[PDB]
Amino acid sequence: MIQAYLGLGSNIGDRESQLNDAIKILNEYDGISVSNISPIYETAPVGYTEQPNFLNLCVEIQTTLTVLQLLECCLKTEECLHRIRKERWGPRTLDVDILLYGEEMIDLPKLSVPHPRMNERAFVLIPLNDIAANVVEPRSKLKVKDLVFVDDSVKRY
Ligand SMILES: Nc1ncnc2c1ncn2[C@@H]1O[C@H](COP(=O)(O)CP(=O)(O)OP(=O)(O)O)[C@@H](O)[C@H]1O
Ligand SMILES: Nc1nc2[nH]c(SCc3ccc(Cl)cc3)nc2c(=O)[nH]1
Ligand SMILES: [Mg+2]
Ligand SMILES: [Mg+2]
Ligand code: NA
Ligand code: NA
Repeated sequence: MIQAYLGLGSNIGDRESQLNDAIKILNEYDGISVSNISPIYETAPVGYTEQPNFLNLCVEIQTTLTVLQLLECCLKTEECLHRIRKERWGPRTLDVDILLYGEEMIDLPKLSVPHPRMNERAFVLIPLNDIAANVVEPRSKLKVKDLVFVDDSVKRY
């Protein structure tokens, strides 16, 4: 059994309802059990143009799946929520990102864990800190509570 942490986002449709549906679907795969869920945060989009605000949260899971089996379940959940994938990035019904998989470091063409951007993202670290404050991020070797920083663009929803 491995303790893993997922980052969820939605910035189109009924964001909260899609996030709650996504959690229920994730928990329903064999080999995945949701053990904790952060508060929901409304977050300013980063890394792109002006876009609709996201709802983001993190989820703790207990899993017996390999990290690539877990990735398949995450992507399938996005498909269940009818995520659109066009030539350019745009708003999405659901994004399910693997943030941490135990203390493993995985670098494969289709998978990087810990997520390559998480340590510089308030929309990840703030909700992650609500449920994983003492979890070690194995690249930096810091606890999440030592990575998290204050960011006014992330607000409790
Ligand atoms: N830690 C991870 N979690 C989920 N997908 C990951 C991943 N690392 C790599 N990927 C790969 O990334 C591919 C594209 O996923 P997208 O969800 O479109 C990226 P995004 O989440 O919008 O950007 P972000 O990674 O900056 O958050 C997936 O098909 C998957 O194979
Ligand atoms: N707040 C926040 N910013 C994020 N940026 C990304 S990747 C680039 C990106 C892609 C499409 C759009 Cl429409 C906006 C930004 N993901 C998140 C997320 O989940 N939350
Ligand atoms: Mg993402
Ligand atoms: Mg993603
Ligand atoms: Na399950
Ligand atoms: Na790589």
